[PDB]
Amino acid sequence: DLRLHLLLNTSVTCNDGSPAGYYLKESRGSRRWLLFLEGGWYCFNRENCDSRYDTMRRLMSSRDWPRTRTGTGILSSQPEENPYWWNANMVFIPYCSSDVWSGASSKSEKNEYAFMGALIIQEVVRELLGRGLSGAKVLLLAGSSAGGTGVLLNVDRVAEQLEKLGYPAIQVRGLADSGWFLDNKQYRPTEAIRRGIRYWNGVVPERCRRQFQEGEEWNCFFGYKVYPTLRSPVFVVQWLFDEAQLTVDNVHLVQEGLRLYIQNLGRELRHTLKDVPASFAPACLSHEIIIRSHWTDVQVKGTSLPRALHCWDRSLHTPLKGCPVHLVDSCPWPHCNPSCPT
Ligand SMILES: c1cnc(Oc2ccc(-c3cc[nH]n3)cc2)nc1
Ligand SMILES: *[C@@H]1O[C@H](CO)[C@@H](O)[C@H](O)[C@H]1NC(C)=O
Repeated sequence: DLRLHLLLNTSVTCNDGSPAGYYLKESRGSRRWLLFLEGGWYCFNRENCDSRYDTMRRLMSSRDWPRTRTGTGILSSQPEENPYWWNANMVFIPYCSSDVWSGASSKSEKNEYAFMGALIIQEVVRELLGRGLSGAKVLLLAGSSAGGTGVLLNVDRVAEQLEKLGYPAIQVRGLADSGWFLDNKQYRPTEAIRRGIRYWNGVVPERCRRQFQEGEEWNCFFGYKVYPTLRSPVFVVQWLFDEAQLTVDNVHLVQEGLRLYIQNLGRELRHTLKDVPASFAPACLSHEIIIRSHWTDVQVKGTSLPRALHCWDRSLHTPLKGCPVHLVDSCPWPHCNPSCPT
């Protein structure tokens, strides 16, 4: 089990002003550290944040958090469940800022809610350095859904923070699961991100900000636009027919028009990954994520995700015999890969 620690700096807060925190399980015999960002949508104005506070309050407050959590999937310490990193130091960072991990605004007279996602990550890292992170050889910043987009937005800032604090030997890397979206034509919403950024005082990586310039920072929330600006190694996991992508596209499951739409979506996603050397993109319709216990079962071209991640580790010690890292399905319809989740 992972044990809860509330941040000692109580000014780094969840939406309602309660302190943020992290769940930790240490592994004294390991110099690998996995920091996982939880997901779960976002809110972008007073009225829809108020509704989220009524029925999704654990994503806005630490008041009701439990003292422990069980690590599952990539956060499991059992080798049978986690062939990749079972002996690592494990950290789960709850998502209580509703800002896709981008915010840097405190609660005040003018702000009913605090949006501090980017500052929560920085403060967790700072407090972990005194609990053993100072001895790490690799820090893998991972996350699912809104946490996957959060990895893309924050991995280079973690790397810069550690260099400025005096820890240049720690290698910072990212693993972005289910957070790579397309600003495509709907079958029958980027405005919500644009409004959110202003409401949150959201921050994006500096090289991406300098490309798109003032008022266009929403572009940096889209993986295919922000990824080429990043310096840290990043592995991308994305279903070709992700259920959240289809939901925002107003697709709910077929005649010819919808068949062509779905096939084109898969081709567009595959195209955006052509120049991403470390990636795992199966041809499945799914909302499943990498902290589920059966994450080992899906394969692309005969290779599982735990294997691909191990091959990525080896590559960061040119392509490796029998150990691939670029795994993108080419078949054009959901479940054309037989290993897709049920
Ligand atoms: C399932 C899927 N997604 C979420 O949260 C997100 C929602 C939208 C974005 C996003 C990024 C660029 N444009 N929209 C990112 C994360 N939560 C559950
Ligand atoms: C707590 O965090 C805030 C925001 O990063 C920072 O401004 C402040 O200096 C911190 N307090 C202490 C005592 O370090």
